[PDB]
Amino acid sequence: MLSVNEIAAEIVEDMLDYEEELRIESKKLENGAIVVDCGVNVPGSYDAGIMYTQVCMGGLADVDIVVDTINDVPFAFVTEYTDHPAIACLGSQKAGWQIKVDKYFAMGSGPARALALKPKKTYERIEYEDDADVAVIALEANQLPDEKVMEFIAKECDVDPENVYALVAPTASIVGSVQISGRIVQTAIFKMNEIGYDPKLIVSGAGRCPISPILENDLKAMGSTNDSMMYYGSVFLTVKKYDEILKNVPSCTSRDYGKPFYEIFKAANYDFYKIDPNLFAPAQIAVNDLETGKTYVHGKLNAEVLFQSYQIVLE
Amino acid sequence: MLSVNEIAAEIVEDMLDYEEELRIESKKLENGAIVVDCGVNVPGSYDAGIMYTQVCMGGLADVDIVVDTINDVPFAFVTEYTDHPAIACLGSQKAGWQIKVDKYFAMGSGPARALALKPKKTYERIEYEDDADVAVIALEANQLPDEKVMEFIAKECDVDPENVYALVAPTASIVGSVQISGRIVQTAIFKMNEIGYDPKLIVSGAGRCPISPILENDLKAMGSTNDSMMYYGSVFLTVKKYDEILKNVPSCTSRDYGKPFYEIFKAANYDFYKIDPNLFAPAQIAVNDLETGKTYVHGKLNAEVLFQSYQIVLE
Amino acid sequence: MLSVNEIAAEIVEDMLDYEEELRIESKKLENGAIVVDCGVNVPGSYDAGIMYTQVCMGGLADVDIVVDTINDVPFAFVTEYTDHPAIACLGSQKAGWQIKVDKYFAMGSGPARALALKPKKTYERIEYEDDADVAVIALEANQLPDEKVMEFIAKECDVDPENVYALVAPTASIVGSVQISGRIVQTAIFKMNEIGYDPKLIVSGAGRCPISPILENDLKAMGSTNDSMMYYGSVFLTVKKYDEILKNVPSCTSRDYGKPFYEIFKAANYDFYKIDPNLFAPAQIAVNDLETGKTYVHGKLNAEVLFQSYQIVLE
Repeated sequence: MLSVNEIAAEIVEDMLDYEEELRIESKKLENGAIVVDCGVNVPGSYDAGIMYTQVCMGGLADVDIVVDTINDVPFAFVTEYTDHPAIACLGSQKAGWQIKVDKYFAMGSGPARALALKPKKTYERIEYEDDADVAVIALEANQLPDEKVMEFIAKECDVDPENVYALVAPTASIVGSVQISGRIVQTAIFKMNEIGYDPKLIVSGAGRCPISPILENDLKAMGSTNDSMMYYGSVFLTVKKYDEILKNVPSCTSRDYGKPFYEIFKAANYDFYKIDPNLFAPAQIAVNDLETGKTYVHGKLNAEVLFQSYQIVLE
Repeated sequence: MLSVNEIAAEIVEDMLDYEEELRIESKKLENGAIVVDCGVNVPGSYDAGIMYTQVCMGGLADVDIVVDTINDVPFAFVTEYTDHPAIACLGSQKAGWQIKVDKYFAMGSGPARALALKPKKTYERIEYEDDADVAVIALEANQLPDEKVMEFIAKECDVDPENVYALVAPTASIVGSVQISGRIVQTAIFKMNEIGYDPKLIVSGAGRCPISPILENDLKAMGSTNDSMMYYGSVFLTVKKYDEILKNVPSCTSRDYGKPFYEIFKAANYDFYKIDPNLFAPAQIAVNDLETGKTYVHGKLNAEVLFQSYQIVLE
Repeated sequence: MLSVNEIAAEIVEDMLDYEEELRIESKKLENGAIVVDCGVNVPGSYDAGIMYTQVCMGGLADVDIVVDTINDVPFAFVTEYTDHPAIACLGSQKAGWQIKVDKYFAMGSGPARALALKPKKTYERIEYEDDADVAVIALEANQLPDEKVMEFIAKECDVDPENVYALVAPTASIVGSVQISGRIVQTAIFKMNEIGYDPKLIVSGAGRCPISPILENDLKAMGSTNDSMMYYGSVFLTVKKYDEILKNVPSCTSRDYGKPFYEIFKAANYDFYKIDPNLFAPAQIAVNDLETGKTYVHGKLNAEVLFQSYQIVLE
């Protein structure tokens, strides 16, 4: 068995060895839980961003940064791949756990999900459950969790609070930008399962996605980081059997596609904050069908929307 | 001295530590030989593909995967380089050892070739021979070799069978796609030597090549993996002294160039050749000549043929 | 505290463990100094080039090579990033120490600069000084340093000569090409400071730059290596507050921009005092401002001049 919590815990332990290099800071709480600040009150780093992503993917993925250009403008990009996309992306990475402890709220991502079984149906659909006595969660938040939050996470995971780790970074931070574009494979996997395709048919996935510049607040960053994937995220996927339904994976097949997501979200304040869930999806995919030996291409890139998203100013 | 077998054996031991993660499986045979299935009865993985390639290159190259686009369509790519091209590519990686042990027949690649001296003339040309008590062979085949096959390989290498490793993957597998695109440097070096250029004059080489989707059988995969290098593989090379003959390195200088190789292979009826041997060659090269300080560029990319080879289906 | 000397010493120790593989040679002098030839009387290698660069950047950066294309022609590229740009690039990588010991001339880069404080004002500007009893220097020289040269470096750094390491390569070598394209982030950071922008405001930098072919002598190589960055070097940087003056970062804003540096230098009668110092600068930058959330783009790529510089011969 592959234990996403045990594998990710090793990477957290590595982060703990290089805190200053990585520009992160941890604290051991009075109940023994370890809270790793990756960008709330510290700058974080590109490499902290990478490691946060690897942790989110339960250590079952390759994640690297390469610098390249869009229409000549240079950006850092995530390039990543995994041969365990159902476990890495659905059973671990997806921010699928609503943590609510009195007044704290955060969406939880990462290996701890596979212990708490959050949400229940995901683990049934992918046929995975972790068995570990360590739990590792990643939180996107502008506040660090305290002893009571960590206690709750540990009880939900059936682990002692001394054996729980949390990585935390806000949306608008380097680690936020890296870890969100680092979801490019996930967006594909999750959208495929959402439209009815069995994620157990997915053999592997490989993805490229620009890392958003850091915008001036968490709400703008929510927009540009989602946009990295929706307008400029590319995925090569391998599956056992193709289904024609996969034409509906790309975000351009959503009624809500066309503007930066920040603009979509602002416009929705006037309609009960409702937005097509299918919008959250990769820009372009190629699907290599093992049955027929054909590779079906769907979607499109959109540098023009991306540059609006990114608040690019040209001369 | 650099021992391609000893260096590669360290890589194989690493594979053995991460079998489940890499989606491979090994067996230690009665005679002690270690046989590592990388894609016959197991899925393998992008990372097993990289390690298989590193092993073929006698651990004397860098091999990585980077996601990128061809006419907007995303693919995984091999990016690779080596400062021992003669030894890594000709003395090791090239599939130059025909293994036929009555019923079992495979083409053998990798460091074992440098103990068995297969073929003889290669090792005289590059002035290399390995001295090691361990042998590592990579087999492109759809069956795992038994005690008798490994005893044959051991004997040819003058190594006890308990000190022999074999990596095995079929042509149509992820390891097959990665490892064959991984020969991008090798194809250039091999073609250079074939047209009479002394490979001992080659200082280093760096290459990029897309990783073929997996087609529906080994025969179709033979075509598309080869096409990756012939129609879309690029190599930057450094040489001590340039020769005008190097203009005939690229595949497009062959009389047989122009159709997906599968069509070429079963359009002159055969199961080889006359097919022009010179066809097996990189698409495009830049050769930096240390003597004159100039860099000569030859060849061209053909995405149109690659997309045919790859059985791409656009909307 | 981050000690650039102690961190870089670990990398040098890793180089010493793989000399034959990296094609380098070291010698321990009679005073105990360790001189590592990366390219004077040995070929060096792509990997020795990467480690040389990592050392120049005090172990505080990531540096990798990818193969990609410029107008179809393949080159090896450096991709790199750092979350300590002031220390890694100003405090360490910049070749800011002029060494003259009798008739021996060398340019000193890397972590020993942060002990000798060469030049004084840089360390005041970035508010960094190292404390280490090991010194690590990188020398761009066409001759290996002897006992007397190493004694001078040791005394300037207040270290015992037995605790000094030097890496050495000439401009025209693979290491020299890799390491100079390896200065792509540095050239942006240095240029910023030179035009009056406080390097303490710079959060991080990421850059890409092609690696020059090796030209026929050090003079030519000085030209093509510089041109790599000036004509085809791209950087994405993040800063605390923008300043309109950053429009003047790219080389194209220099009065001397436009032809290969070798031609500029010849036309100046080999006198840098006759060349605009603001020429030494990246080709194109994108500057993400944390204050406004905007990303400002400046500069341009120039493949035509690059290909002249590189002494490219097309068919």
